[PDB]
Amino acid sequence: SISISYSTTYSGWTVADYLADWSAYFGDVNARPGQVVDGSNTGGFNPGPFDGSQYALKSTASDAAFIAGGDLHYTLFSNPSHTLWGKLDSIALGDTLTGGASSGGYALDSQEVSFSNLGLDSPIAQGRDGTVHKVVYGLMSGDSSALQGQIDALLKAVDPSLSINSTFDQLAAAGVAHAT
Amino acid sequence: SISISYTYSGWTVADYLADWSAYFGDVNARPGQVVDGSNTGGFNPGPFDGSQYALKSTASDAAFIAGGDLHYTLFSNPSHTLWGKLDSIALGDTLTGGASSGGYALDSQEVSFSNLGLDSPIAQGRDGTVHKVVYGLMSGDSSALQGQIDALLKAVDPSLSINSTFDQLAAAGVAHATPAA
Ligand code: HEM
Ligand code: HEM
Repeated sequence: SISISYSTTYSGWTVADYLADWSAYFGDVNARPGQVVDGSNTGGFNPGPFDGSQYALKSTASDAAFIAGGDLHYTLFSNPSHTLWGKLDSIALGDTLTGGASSGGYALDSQEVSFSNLGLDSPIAQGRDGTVHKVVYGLMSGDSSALQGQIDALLKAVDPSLSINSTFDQLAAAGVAHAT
Repeated sequence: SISISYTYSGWTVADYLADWSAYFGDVNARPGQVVDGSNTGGFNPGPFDGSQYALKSTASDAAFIAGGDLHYTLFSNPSHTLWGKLDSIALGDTLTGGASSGGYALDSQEVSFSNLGLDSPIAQGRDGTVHKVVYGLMSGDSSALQGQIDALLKAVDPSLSINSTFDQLAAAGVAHATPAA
């Protein structure tokens, strides 16, 4: 079962509303006026250089960031070239990357929403057509549409009445979300 | 002006760069050689900017260091442009070290093209000169590199070219010697 944690800041928001906000902020700091862009520029694979238990990336337009967690691998120039594949267990979205290999992994300074126990598994054989690829490739430019479709399918698997249009409080009522 | 360093006394610039891109193209090019290279790569300290950009090869270990103030734009317009201060193209064979060591350095530094004065703005994009240099060398193609060296040693000496011996440039006060091991 997908498990979701969300800050109380978004208690009344739909999933699809929050992802639109995070994507807007990724594209433009002025989507959240008041914020300074000063996150120490880190990110990459942990441990890397091309495989890890996490892949993390922060916008350069803002300190919006994401952390993909699982068992991930990237092919570079090897056939299926430029494919991200493996197991995608979770996607955490928020503000500013901290940590890295030497602290036990990347974390977010402000973790806003986190989607976990995802069970996504894409094999190398599907190349860049794989789901894990599409999800994390979208997020690298702040495009949360591939992630959004996947959160939808997984919620409907828990309950065909839950969707990216359910608010986090409703998902919490459903036993799927947990407020933080 | 330019400064090179160099086993490579009789070689021309076009000669050494023909062999390296060959060994970068595959390990077949330098028979005897094997590959154990601890699979590095990246910006120092990165993710997308650094004082060095080291990149090992996949087929062999022929590998280059880019030295200076370098930047990669990713999705920032102009997208997927590497630009910045390209002050040296090291060109050794193995690309050891790291960011958390003191900088990248090849264990067998072969030829350091060392003061190139290449400086490209971001506004130029993929048409910039520092891009076409470093991206060429991403895959072996050292044509763009050689062209900029050709126009650089010609300001010091018009009769001198890239098809000239390595000692010819060192005897004129442009390069010195770095041994073998
Ligand atoms: C983290 C370290 C990474 C490095 C060093 C890297 C490097 C590169 C380079 C150098 C290219 C252009 C190569 C060329 O066309 O000559 C490229 C292309 C590409 N990369 Fe990566 N990449 C990385 C991570 C990723 C990740 C995580 C993804 C996907 C989630 C990704 C997806 C792609 C895609 C889709 C292309 C386009 C290839 C094409 O259009 O032919 N990259 N990458
Ligand atoms: C350092 C980490 C890097 C990452 C994460 C990365 C990632 C990517 C990605 C995701 C794409 C495809 C974007 C898309 O499909 O719309 C791409 C394309 C590209 N990358 Fe990068 N890259 C990296 C390093 C480099 C470097 C060092 C160079 C050049 C020296 C480079 C050159 C290119 C080029 C030229 C393209 C476009 C090729 C084309 O459109 O035909 N990349 N890269």
